[PDB]
Amino acid sequence: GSHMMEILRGSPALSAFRINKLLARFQAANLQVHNIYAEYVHFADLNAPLNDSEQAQLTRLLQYGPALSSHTPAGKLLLVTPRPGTISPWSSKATDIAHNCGLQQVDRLERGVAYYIEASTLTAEQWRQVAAELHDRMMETVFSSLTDAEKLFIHHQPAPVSSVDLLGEGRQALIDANLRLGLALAEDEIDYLQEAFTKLGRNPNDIELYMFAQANSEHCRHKIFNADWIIDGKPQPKSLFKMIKNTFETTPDYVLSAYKDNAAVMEGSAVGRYFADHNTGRYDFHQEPAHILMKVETHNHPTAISPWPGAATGSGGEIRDEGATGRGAKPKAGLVGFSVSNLRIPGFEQPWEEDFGKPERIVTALDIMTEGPLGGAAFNNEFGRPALTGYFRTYEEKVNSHNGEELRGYHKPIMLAGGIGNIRADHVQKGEIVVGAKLIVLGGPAMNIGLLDFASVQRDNPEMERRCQEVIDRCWQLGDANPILFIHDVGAGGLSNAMPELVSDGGRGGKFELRDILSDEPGMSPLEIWCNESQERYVLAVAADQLPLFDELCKRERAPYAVIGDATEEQHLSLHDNHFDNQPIDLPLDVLLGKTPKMTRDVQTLKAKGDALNRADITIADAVKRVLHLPTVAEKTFLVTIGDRTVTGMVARDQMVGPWQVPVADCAVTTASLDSYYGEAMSIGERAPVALLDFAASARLAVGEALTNIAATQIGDIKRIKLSANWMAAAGHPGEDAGLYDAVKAVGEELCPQLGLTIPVGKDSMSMKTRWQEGNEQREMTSPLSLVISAFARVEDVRHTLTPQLSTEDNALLLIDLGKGHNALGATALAQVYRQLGDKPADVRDVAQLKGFYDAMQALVAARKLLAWHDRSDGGLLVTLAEMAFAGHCGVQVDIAALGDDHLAALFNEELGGVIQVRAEDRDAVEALLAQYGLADCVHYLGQALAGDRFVITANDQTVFSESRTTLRVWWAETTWQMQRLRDNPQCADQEHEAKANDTDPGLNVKLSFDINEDIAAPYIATGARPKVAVLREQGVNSHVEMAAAFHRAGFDAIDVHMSDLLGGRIGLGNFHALVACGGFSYGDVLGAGEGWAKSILFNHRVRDEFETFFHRPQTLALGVCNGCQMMSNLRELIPGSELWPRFVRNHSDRFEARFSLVEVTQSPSLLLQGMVGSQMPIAVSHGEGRVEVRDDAHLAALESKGLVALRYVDNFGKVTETYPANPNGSPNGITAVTTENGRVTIMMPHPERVFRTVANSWHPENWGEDSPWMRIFRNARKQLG
Ligand SMILES: Nc1ncnc2c1ncn2[C@@H]1O[C@H](COP(=O)(O)OP(=O)(O)O)[C@@H](O)[C@H]1O
Ligand SMILES: [Cl-]
Ligand SMILES: [Cl-]
Ligand SMILES: [Mg+2]
Ligand SMILES: [Mg+2]
Ligand SMILES: [Mg+2]
Repeated sequence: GSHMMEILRGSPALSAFRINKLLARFQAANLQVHNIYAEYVHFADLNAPLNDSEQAQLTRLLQYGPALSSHTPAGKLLLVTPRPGTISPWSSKATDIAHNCGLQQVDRLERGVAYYIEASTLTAEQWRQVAAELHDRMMETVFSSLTDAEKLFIHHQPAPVSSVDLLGEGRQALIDANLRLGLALAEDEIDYLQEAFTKLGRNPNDIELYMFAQANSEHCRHKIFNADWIIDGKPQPKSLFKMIKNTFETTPDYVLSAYKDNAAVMEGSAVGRYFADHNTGRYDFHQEPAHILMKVETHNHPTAISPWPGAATGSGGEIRDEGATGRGAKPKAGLVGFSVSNLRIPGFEQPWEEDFGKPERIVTALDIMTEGPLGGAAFNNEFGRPALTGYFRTYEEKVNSHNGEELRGYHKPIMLAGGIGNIRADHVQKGEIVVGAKLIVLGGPAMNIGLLDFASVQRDNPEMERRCQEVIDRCWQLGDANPILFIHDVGAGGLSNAMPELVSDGGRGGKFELRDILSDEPGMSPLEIWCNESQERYVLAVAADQLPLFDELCKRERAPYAVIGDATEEQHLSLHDNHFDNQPIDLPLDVLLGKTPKMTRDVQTLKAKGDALNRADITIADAVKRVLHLPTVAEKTFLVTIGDRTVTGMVARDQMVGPWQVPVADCAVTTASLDSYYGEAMSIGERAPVALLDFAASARLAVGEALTNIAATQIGDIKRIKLSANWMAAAGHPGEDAGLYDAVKAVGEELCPQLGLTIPVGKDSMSMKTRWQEGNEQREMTSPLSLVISAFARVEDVRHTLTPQLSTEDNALLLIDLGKGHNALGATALAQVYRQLGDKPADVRDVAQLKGFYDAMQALVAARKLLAWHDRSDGGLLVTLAEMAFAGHCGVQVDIAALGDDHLAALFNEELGGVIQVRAEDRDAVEALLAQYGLADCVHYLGQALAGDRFVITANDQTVFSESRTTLRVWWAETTWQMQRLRDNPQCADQEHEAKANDTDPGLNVKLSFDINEDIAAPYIATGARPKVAVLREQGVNSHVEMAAAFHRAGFDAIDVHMSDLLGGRIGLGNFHALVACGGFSYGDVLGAGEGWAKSILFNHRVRDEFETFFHRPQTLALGVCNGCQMMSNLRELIPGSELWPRFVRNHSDRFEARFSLVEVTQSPSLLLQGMVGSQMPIAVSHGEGRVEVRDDAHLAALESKGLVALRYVDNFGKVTETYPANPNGSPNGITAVTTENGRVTIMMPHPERVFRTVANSWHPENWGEDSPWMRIFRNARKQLG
């Protein structure tokens, strides 16, 4: 009706490398395309007119991104847009910016990509193939006109509820609905529904059946995990779930919550929890217990269909699980896992890989590993949690396993996302839901999502979830006045699961109004509103008298919320519809949550034969090369540098280790607070291919490896370590059900209670198989049983963590071989890379000795007797030693004669254990310590790390294997090289790869022009006079807490200043002498990073004036970091002395870069870098749009001549660099900070505030104390103010 759509043209959309890729793709499909050009195009659906000033504002909002060369359009237009009926996340954010800039006339903004294709005459046939290359069929459509985008904004009238005519047709009505709605109901569930509605005397509504079906799936009831079993004809006494709970019955130690919430909780440490007070707005430390929550989800089916959103919402859903623990809690750090079939990277096929086909309807393993990590990282980056540990396994082979010869793999992948958080002691327990409590949906509007498998295409808006987390944080930060009585995440089933679960958990019923739920799709039916799986939502209960407070909190964060119902004493569920004046749902809860009896699974053991490894084509040298090329083993950088590892300022140990930043850390460690050396650790263990031979061994190894990956961290009591067990299986596949029972028993009833390990959380995914028609033949690809164990623990001292970085001081390398010389080769990387399974796999060989291992390591860690540790896992001792030599950038000389005559088995078995490095003078003491724990016969002196490039393995006087360590390290890098090369700018991928081949690279290294231990602010702090700093944040910012903390340590009173506070008058910048614009992803970077934030200031004349006035005062200081640097660069019209500043645009890599980068401080006016000029030291970088862009060389030369460049990326050799990733973003002349003429304003891309604490620097010199060099910036600001 009365809307009108405006078209606004945008910038050129693809860089020269992406255009070439497209042209090459067209060439290789024999489509004669001579040229292709693309522009972004924007569509504004308007509800009232724009005046000229508004219109110019909207046009300006929509000019963003890198200044790529524009061209006059020519050839055939193909416009790609989101498909009609969908709203992109880009839309949600861009429209929020328009609204925050005072353009309420904009109902919605949407974007497309206009492609202009010049081709020979192409059949309509071939035009469709061109169009297919240019869009994602699961999310987008192609139009032939710009005006066709009107279809994206059509207003549809609400669809009414539909009843299913049980009373008029009998059981057939329920049968028909089952089919037509895809309810997947069993016979006995159809019976139950028939009887329930017969008793009620009325026809069920569609919404009620849908809801019921969502509540009664195998999964939502966990029928398998609660089933009775009979195994080989004997009834078993416990369900799988009871056997897991056995670990809690045996070891309840330190557990605060298990099996009754959205996450498990264990005891943490008493530390200073740092946040801004509700009454003052000032950041302060609050000394109190910070207890530790933990959870791990999977998202396997959606990732097979659309991997980017599948992975993104796997992380997003898990983050809501965390925030909705107890009465509200705070995510801290994440972990990520993938298992896929063989990559078969074009031009880099490996000799074990065979193409077995796949279903047409799923994506490939390569597409999952291309798009899926980017999705997981998009959510973690934009929400703001660091991703600090993970796994990635490839497996796809035709093997003689439990059910004979068949294809085993991961066409349906594992996509795993988990994390830890912190929680207050008084919020661990869910509160009572008082009768009459208000029932609220916190979060995003509902769309028709989760209802070609379009129903499995998810959608992520992380910035929305950050806004909600800020509200959750405000609530828990009120302590006793936290108004959240009860909270739950919204996930599977949408509100139709979440609301009834919330009321039911509190022993209440609810009454709801459909029309009070926020919706962005007015066409939706009641079923679609109630049951859709739209993201970034939470449900909670609050007392009516707390609404004004909750409203204030949400409005300050710009977090949408709706009060949608009231908790009732009666245990009934009612949903009313004010629009249709009727009652879509009217049910007793016991009807809905009544569910018929348990399952019995009556099953049989199948055990694989086992075939000795045929070693005809195997040599040691060839094996080394192959194994280094297995993705499971190979360097993981493509999965690591795409995800932030520094947000919060609490990351102590990330994946990257040492001066050469080699991703081999065995576990993650965070600090518990910004004022403590207590912390938390996370590790993973998994060994699925072993399950093709021995189900229970595979489970024991997952537990064992979690422990060996965590063991060189200072924990103490093994009972401190708590596990998530995520069970992936093809239930019903022959042999798999008995295997599953045996595996759960092996860990739940046996190994975990014996070791003293609790499993207080877990999940299950029980249809891990794919079937399709290939020739005329039915084909199937079935996963091994795949247990993933994640281990979580309180850490006693983060400073004492060891890594695989070898020292070349005089040393001894000692193998701890928990295999006890079994040296198994079955189901190893070695076997896999020669297309075999082998005979007998590794296993836990001696439970006492595994515990003894852990205890001995804990003793050695606490006594500081270890130089390094690296455990043995995929690729064996060979890979353990190789990875240590890579991390230490050195050689090894080791002898293996004591490990058996079979050198292949000694080097490549994947038995538990690993290598410790000790000082030579400590070898005897360490061996005696290990002997005290019962390990003497498992312990073997191997030799030593030596300076240089030789990787040497001997056995008596024979050389078993010898090769350049650089050669091995480059082979090991080739997979990440190839993935980066196909996914990112290939020039950057090549530069990064090639740098690894230069052994003379000295690694990160420091030069200091000042005393980093000299607190120049101390005389000021000692007065007790603390100037304020405005810690400025906009919606989506994430790095404000640690920014506050850095200024706090330098003597400031850090004030939380939201952009909403400046709009509402609750703060005025006239009361401040210092302001800092913080990092993150304001508005998700939509409309260009920092742009929405800056233009919200520029387009509100009052706030614009406020900023201009602050910056023109003679003594004020300002700092902009990351998103803040971008924001300040985007309103330089307000900042004196800033006329030569550049813009900050998409990195040359075309990828987010989370790096620990070397920079030098350069001479400039900057008052914040006084005393530091000439210093060189690393700094945290975490950005996608950090590349300095200038208008032309005139501009660059002027900026440089003016002397305003304050930081530059250098290589490890100390030279100013544009080579990647030493310069991570492509900025000319390495530029990454600039200042104004007077030196009072400085802006920079890297994050000094994330690394002001030495313990939070991924690598640093051993002689540093608590302060890193970057503390000096904050101290300089304090001293300058005087
Ligand atoms: N999917 C992933 N996402 C992020 N980090 C990962 C991922 N997979 C592996 N990593 C990290 O890369 C490094 C090497 O991984 P891997 O060799 O699987 O570990 P390990 O063999 O010690 O179990 C580790 O620091 C690990 O946390
Ligand atoms: Cl499925
Ligand atoms: Cl070092
Ligand atoms: Mg490994
Ligand atoms: Mg390891
Ligand atoms: Mg592992």
